[PDB]
Amino acid sequence: ANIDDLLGDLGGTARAERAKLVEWLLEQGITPDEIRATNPPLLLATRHLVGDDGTYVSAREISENYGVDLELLQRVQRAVGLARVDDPDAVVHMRADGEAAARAQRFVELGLNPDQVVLVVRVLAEGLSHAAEAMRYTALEAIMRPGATELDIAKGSQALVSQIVPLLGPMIQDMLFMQLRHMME
Amino acid sequence: IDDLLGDLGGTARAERAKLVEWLLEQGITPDEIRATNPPLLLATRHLVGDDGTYVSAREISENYGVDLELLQRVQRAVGLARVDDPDAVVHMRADGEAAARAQRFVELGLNPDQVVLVVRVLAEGLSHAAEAMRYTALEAIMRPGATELDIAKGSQALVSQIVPLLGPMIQDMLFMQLRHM
Ligand SMILES: CCCCCCCC/C=C/CCCCCCCC(=O)O
Ligand SMILES: CCCCCCCC/C=C\CCCCCCCC(=O)O
Repeated sequence: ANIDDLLGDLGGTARAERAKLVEWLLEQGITPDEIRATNPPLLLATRHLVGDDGTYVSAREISENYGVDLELLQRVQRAVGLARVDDPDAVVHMRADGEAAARAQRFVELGLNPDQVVLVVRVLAEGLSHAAEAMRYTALEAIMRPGATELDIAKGSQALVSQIVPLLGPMIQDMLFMQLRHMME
Repeated sequence: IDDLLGDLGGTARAERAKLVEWLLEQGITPDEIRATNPPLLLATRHLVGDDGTYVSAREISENYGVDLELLQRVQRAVGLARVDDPDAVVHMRADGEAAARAQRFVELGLNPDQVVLVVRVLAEGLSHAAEAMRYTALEAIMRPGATELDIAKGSQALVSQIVPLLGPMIQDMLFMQLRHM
């Protein structure tokens, strides 16, 4: 009788399909608060495969956890452009997003200009946002079968994306270094 | 090393002589120095995976057991070699290994047309990022009155310290975008 709050006003076949999906999501460790916050909730367990762990942090918490400067960390979060509360105490950043932003500081410690490092973050994130869009369409084309229910799609994504994830990191690293070789050549 | 100094005179010749001397003792060959103009970044290129080895697409396909036709589609999408001959030895070795990664995504059921388009868009975005990175690195390395040798040594030192950070950073940035797509 809990899932009723999570089904809201849905009626008919849509309601029954959502109920099956929600049951499965809760089984994958997805929380009711996550489900309520994501419309539609179909791919939430797939979002966990790419580093969402259901936990959120503030910029201050990130700065104290990794021992990095709060003001530089906030410049980097702005350049990425995915967060939208700039309060250093707002608990709004996915944990893994904070860890990524915390990597900028070491580049500055090694003597790179912070203004230039922040511009590089902006440019990298803009390029990758376009690549991730194309990846989305590519993944959905494989997963979205004719007549598939919401639960069908969620389970199909779980199986396929789990196999893709270990290939992605090494691939993008290799693609970066290919570019670095050719700007030197 | 006169053959390696060519037409240079004056201060330019003097600076180049010092650079060539340092390069030769880092293990760079006269052949390689001769082939690269300016030779300033020869002792930094290995740090990003350019060891001077080249391969053909047919060789990559045989050595990694991947489809030659798909591999060439991927090489076109990255668009870095003036080449379309499967037997031309014109691909940097590491670039060929990178292109061989596409096969598994297709084996998993992703549409090869879409996989090729993803490669095209990723390479385009990374080419811009790589330009920005070049500028950032040069700002750090170039001092006033810096000689060729000073720049080569400063580049080697800084690139050696930065390369270990780059891979993990770019992987993290990709997954950050995937979480929000
Ligand atoms: C040679 C380069 C090959 C490029 C490979 C193309 C990548 C294929 C697409 C990757 C799918 C990853 C999608 C992750 C889905 C996340 C959805 C979510 O956050 O809920
Ligand atoms: C997202 C966190 C911010 C990190 C930004 C990374 C900045 C890296 C910039 C410099 C490293 C590039 C290494 C190769 C540069 C070429 C060296 C040369 O000029 O010969």
